[PDB]
Amino acid sequence: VNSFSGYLKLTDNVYIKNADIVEEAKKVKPTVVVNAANVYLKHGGGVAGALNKATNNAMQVESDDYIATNGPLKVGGSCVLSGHNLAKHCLHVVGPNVNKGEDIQLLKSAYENFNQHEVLLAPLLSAGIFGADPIHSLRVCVDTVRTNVYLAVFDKNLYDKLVSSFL
Ligand SMILES: OC[C@H](Cc1ccc(O)cc1)Nc1ncnc2[nH]ccc12
Ligand SMILES: [Cl-]
Repeated sequence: VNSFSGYLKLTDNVYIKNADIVEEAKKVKPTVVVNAANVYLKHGGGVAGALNKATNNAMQVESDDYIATNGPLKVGGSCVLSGHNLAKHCLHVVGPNVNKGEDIQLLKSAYENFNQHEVLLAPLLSAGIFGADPIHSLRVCVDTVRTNVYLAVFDKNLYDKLVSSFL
């Protein structure tokens, strides 16, 4: 039993809700919140911009030190950093950004990072401003993640479309 509330159960391990991931993380304080990151951990917009803003830019400060030490992530890769005031940890995961011409096949690799964590609050990878089809991203999430994932979707029309189209 966990403290995630109001989710629709899609499969044995995947749950979905129309919600703002920032407001969800503040309420639940999950062990892990997933950020929709880029390789440079530059948290400018989308989920990344919103999560970083909620940390008062502490996420960005920590991320800049991470990059200065380690260099960029790989597309499909991840790193674990602090969750600041939002969660215990933030798993920064880089899905392919179709608006950069990146290979959508790497979306499965991106979701594989979730399997290293027993429970996660997460967005749909490569959705929103990353330019991928969210229906496909959900398909890949369900077919790749085996640990317990709570997917937040703030856009209602999208959420309703995702539920109503789910196979
Ligand atoms: O897949 C990630 C989606 C993409 C998206 C953006 C705009 C839309 O209208 C529909 C989808 N972004 C988010 N998902 C959950 N919480 C969020 N908080 C801030 C952004 C954000
Ligand atoms: Cl977005």
